[PDB]
Amino acid sequence: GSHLWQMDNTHWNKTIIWVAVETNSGLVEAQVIPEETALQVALCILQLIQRYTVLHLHSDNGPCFTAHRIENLCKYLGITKTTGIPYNPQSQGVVERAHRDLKDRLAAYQGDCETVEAALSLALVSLNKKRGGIGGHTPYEIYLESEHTK
Repeated sequence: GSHLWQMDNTHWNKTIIWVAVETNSGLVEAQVIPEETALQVALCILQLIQRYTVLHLHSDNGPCFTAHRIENLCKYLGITKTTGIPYNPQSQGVVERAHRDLKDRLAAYQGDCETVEAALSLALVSLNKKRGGIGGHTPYEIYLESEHTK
């Protein structure tokens, strides 16, 4: 309903992974990146804004999240940007669980794929489309619904 996404960079072995979670639906988006830079982060945001509706972006004070590059990019994309985790108690809950669940799926799929990127895709499909909550609604269905009402 608010389309607020929180992003963070994480590590899975040597691979760095940018991760964004939509707070309302719990929908997860992630992408493997070459290195933790503002340039890569900007590419990730452009991809996110390309595929989904992003009205507000939150993250920690990390350098790659506070560069003028990122600040101006969000202004250009008309995205409200904030810093300093957390945002609100309930959101932090959703985000923490998602990172954990993502890491669990990653541990499962890595042995089934040649690449980490293919393992990440399957891990995201699993989190977003292969589990239900209340009403049997997948995080994907919930997000889609919030999109539809808007």
